[PDB]
Amino acid sequence: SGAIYVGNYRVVNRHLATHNDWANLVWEDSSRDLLVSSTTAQGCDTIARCDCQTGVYYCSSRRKHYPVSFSKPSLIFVEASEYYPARYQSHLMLAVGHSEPGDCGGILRCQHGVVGIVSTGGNGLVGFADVRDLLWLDEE
Ligand SMILES: CS(=O)(=O)N1CCC(O)CC1
Ligand SMILES: [Zn+2]
Repeated sequence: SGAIYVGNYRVVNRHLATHNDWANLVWEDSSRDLLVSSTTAQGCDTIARCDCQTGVYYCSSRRKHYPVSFSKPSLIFVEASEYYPARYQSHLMLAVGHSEPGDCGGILRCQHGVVGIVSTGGNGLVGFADVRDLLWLDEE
């Protein structure tokens, strides 16, 4: 589990979005595994605006943050998980690392701020849904 809180937005994995998220929907994209809902309180997070390929991510199934190198966001085939069938996921970054389903929502961060959240795992990789292209998160 986990979210990003920027301005009056809450960014979660689409597959972990609650009824309250869907009832306060701003934007959602199944192909990216992202959903954004509206918040009452202002968020603590700063979104990275950059093309870094190194950062640190939180792994809840290890209670640990790991430094990783990761691929640039791309359209990638993802094998079936407990929460999606096998499918193509867009805006996905991969790194070598540990990820189980419940690790979804862990933050990946670089020197510029939050890059994305854990979205995929298995076969010794961790996949992250990028948010650095969602410029509208930073205003309004
Ligand atoms: C219905 S779901 O959550 O998308 N998911 C489909 C693939 C299966 O491996 C687990 C269940
Ligand atoms: Zn960066």
